[PDB]
Amino acid sequence: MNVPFWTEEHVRATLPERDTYGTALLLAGSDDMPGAALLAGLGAMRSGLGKLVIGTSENVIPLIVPVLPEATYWRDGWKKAADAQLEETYRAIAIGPGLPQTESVQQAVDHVLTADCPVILDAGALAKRTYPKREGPVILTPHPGEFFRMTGVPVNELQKKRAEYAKEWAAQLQTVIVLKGNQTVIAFPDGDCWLNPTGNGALAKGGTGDTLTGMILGMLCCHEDPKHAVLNAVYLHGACAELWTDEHSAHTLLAHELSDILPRVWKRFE
Amino acid sequence: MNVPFWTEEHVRATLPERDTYGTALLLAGSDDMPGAALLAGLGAMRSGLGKLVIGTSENVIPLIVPVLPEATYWRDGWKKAADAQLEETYRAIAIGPGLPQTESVQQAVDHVLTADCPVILDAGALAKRTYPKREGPVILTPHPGEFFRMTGVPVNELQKKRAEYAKEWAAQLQTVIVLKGNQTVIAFPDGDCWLNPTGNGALAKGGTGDTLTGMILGMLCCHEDPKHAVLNAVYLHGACAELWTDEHSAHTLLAHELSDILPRVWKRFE
Amino acid sequence: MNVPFWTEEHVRATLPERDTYGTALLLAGSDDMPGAALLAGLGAMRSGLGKLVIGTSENVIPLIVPVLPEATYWRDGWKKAADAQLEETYRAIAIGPGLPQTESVQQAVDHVLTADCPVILDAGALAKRTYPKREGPVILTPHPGEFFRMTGVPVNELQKKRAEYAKEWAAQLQTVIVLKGNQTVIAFPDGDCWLNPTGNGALAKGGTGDTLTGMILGMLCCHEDPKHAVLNAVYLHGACAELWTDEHSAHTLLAHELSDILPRVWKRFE
Amino acid sequence: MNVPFWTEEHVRATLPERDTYGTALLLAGSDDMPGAALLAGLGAMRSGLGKLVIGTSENVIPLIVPVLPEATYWRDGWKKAADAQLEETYRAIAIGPGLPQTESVQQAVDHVLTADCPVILDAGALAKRTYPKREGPVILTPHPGEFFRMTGVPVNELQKKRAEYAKEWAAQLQTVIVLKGNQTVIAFPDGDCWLNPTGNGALAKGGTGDTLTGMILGMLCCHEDPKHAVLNAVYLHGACAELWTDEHSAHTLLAHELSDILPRVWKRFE
Repeated sequence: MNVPFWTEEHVRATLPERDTYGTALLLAGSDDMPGAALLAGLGAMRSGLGKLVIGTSENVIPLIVPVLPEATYWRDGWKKAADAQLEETYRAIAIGPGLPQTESVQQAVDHVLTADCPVILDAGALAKRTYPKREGPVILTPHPGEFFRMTGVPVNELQKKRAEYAKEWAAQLQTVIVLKGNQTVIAFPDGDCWLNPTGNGALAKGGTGDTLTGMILGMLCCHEDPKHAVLNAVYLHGACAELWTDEHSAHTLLAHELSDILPRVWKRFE
Repeated sequence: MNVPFWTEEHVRATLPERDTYGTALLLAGSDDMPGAALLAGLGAMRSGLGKLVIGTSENVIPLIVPVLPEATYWRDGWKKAADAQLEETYRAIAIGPGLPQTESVQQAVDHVLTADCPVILDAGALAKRTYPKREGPVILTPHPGEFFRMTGVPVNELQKKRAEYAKEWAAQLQTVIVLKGNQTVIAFPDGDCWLNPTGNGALAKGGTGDTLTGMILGMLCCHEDPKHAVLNAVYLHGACAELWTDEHSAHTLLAHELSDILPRVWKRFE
Repeated sequence: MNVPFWTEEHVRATLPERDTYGTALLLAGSDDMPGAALLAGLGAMRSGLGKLVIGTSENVIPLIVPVLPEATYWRDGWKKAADAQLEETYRAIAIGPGLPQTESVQQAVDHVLTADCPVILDAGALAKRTYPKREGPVILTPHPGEFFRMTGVPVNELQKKRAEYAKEWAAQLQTVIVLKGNQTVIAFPDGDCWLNPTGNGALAKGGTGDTLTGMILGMLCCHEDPKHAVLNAVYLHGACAELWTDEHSAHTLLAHELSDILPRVWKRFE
Repeated sequence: MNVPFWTEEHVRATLPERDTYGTALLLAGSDDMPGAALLAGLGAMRSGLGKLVIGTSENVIPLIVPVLPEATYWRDGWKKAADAQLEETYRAIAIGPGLPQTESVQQAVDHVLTADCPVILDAGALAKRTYPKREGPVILTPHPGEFFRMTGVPVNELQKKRAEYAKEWAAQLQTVIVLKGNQTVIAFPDGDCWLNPTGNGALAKGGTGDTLTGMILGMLCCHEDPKHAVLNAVYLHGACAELWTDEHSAHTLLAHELSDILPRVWKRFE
């Protein structure tokens, strides 16, 4: 379909200066899958927000603090979000990393969507469903298996026509779809669509998607244009893996290290 | 008002040699806001004290130890301080980071103020109130929103005349006021007033104020002149952010890293 | 016996490219010996797997997360494995590091062996026993004392004829035996046998065997040939200690650092 | 008294090669003072032992594991040692860092002294007492205030004649005394006495003594001559502070960093 790449030149032209930067909400991490909250939290705080509130399970909080003492907490927030509309205003919200694929998580999604801000759905928050007309984009970040869960398009078919399917479903759902893989597709509901040119096989390991979700969350808080936030996050996330492989084997990357590398990588694009 | 900058030359002339160094008390961190205690604790121990006692909530202690095993503890100290005068002597005391804005915290402030040492109030310990005549300076570290809470001066007005307001209120309250922002103002109750020339937008993220409070606390323990301690802490805290941005994006700094950078930055001024 | 060395040339010829990478199961760590799970987990995730599930004791989970937030968990998995066959499919399984030498651990071994994948037994999972005919190699990683436990060959005798004993018992048991020591022996049940040429005395400290077990586990997930996975893991584990001693005393290595060094060492062999 | 310095030439001549290395027991860390166990544990494992068992309070264990996953544990060991003789054999034992100054700690000291190995007493294990004739040296590591507690020699008097007092009391008690300060004195019960030439004011902060105790413990496990172990530990501990101050301010060192620096410093003396 000749989908263009979001190139270095586009990144440089669109990344913000740091001369407020928003407050983000991260609804992530469960007793059974705690690490996703730390990964997404580090990605978000590394990515230019002003404040982060992590609504994680109570028993997950103590696992984050020593690594990310800059985050604050909404105790059992992802569970509380199932029961009522948020009362605080956030610049952007992410939900899903480390959450189970349950109806209660979808109830929290429904409540989060009544806020007027960009919302990211990932992992356990991804389901076959439709989305309400609202202010603010909804950004879905499926791996191909999650895309199958969302759409019924089998993975072996999806992978032959990734951009065509991503574009079709972004239009049908009226959501942004970041369809992960080699050459991640970023499809917008208005029909714009891009391929990401960065990254390598070092990213094909658990946790790298949690880091990406956090990076998007933070970038939404420092870019005025949420489209550029999404594109720049996907781009820089892959550029971190590429920097890693200059001196380290691609087999050996741990996701949290992408966050650790981002400071230097981002500097290069300023 | 032509407020002078506290310059490199002033810093070099006033930083102490390490040829006792005091015991500090840090009353910080609550179950709901734990990270502030780790941030302020690292800042304090990095800043030239001899010993640190952290009076944090019992459930916060285990979150600090693996990162800062050099600190010792007064279990639930900030809560116990509400009920009685301190029995141990400290070289300096800080109260507030990660504490709620409650009457019980003000009761602890009242008790801490009966000690004969410099005392720093930050975050939850900042309120609209007056201060008793005592030995030792009281040092307030408000962001503009906290200054509004203290004084009723709205933020949009404050920000047009920052040094004039800081100076006026330092005189009226007879406290030191470190009014944070770009060009942080350091106003003394005797009418001396300075602007800080260091820092950048990397500091505009949660946790950097907790780190600063700790840095002031530690510097009070190694400088004979508490005025120089405050000025040097504010200066070096900003100089750490500047060093960071040489090779890292200003969007990507985490507060704890200021503490990690301070060793090298301080060396340059010796 | 003229056993050949698995040399650099063999390593280079056999290490995989990262152009799925498997899901591994690690059954390790107990309340009394928790650290082995973190060591083996880091080794495994550093070594090219796609996903890691750690079946550790419930109280050990929170000790791993802040260091390795990329792992997921099967709560009390090593204990649950005593009662039933695994229902999920894994590319490879390791059992033993930090587990007690008990009958219940052997019950878990028996159940794990009904899976169709390579299985590694280490530490508490090593016992005097025989092994069922199955699909997938069984890989034993004894120190000489554990070899004595397995075979009744006293250590002072073993150490005079290490490769002869390792070869004899690999044949008799029909298992791979990685007999650790200076010049670790890798003996296969088909009679192939190699010596490892890398390593030094820095490895003669607690925890380095836990790291090795993890490294083998991960390498089994990215090599098509499990024999090459075992050989390359033993080789690279020793090569990490050698890199360490270039600028650091051999007395001072901590096992987890082998995992930290592996990224750079592996790169050199690509 | 013309006490000689233990110089670089002596260190080089006496440090061991790493071509067993012993199992050490560390009885340290209490709920109220947990960090000392992590500091002493890191120092010990960094210092050439083969295995470390940490007998700390149950609630302190989880605080050590993520930082030092190579250690194993004797749960509530320092408390259990009050009730009975040790049943396991250790190459060396340390007791005291982070322990209260109580009779129960002295009961544990009494029991530990029935073992046939070098024993180090520090911090809460230091008291006014005498010592039984035994195999293995007893090594006391007092700061001047602890020396006052041990002997009744006031600090202001002690500090005028440090080596004379240390020598006199080492002879009277028949213990090694490492009397800390600038120019730490190492006095042996046979009348040998040395001054340490390394170190600086960076060491005058909480936790550095816990690190030293651990370093001595580990060095006792890799030196055949326990006198050289003590001397080399004190020397290298100070040499780590000196390396630190080359690029970092002496005000800013954290004790755990001495352990982190030791690998490189030790290499220089090989």
